[PDB]
Amino acid sequence: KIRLYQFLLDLLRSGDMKDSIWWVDKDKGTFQFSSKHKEALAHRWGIQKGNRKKMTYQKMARALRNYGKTGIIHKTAKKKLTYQFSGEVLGR
DNA sequence: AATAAGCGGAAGTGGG
DNA sequence: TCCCACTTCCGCTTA
Ligand code: NA
Repeated sequence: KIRLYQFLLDLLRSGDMKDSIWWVDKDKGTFQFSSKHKEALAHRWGIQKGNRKKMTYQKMARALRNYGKTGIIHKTAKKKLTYQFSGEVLGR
């Protein structure tokens, strides 16, 4: 099954949910979710995974928090809804 | 207060 | 057995 970081990188590459997520500085791997439209993207993540419950942005961000300990995706301090893929993730 | 978001421990579920 | 990669639940904190 696809991993969350790959789902997000794939969305950013395809542009299929451009009103829910976008690059801020793609060379640095920084991206941001839409305050008003992030739930639609969270719903899609849960459906792609086949999870029992409806996925929410909060539960998705809880998963993203675990990536911050390992560095796969860092949450930018002093900003809202803004994250940064590691260099390794961006290399493919 | 209402709303939004951050924070994160702990326990539950998948698939090895 | 026991870790993976989240998911779900709960509650406190900050804005
Ligand atoms: Na536990």
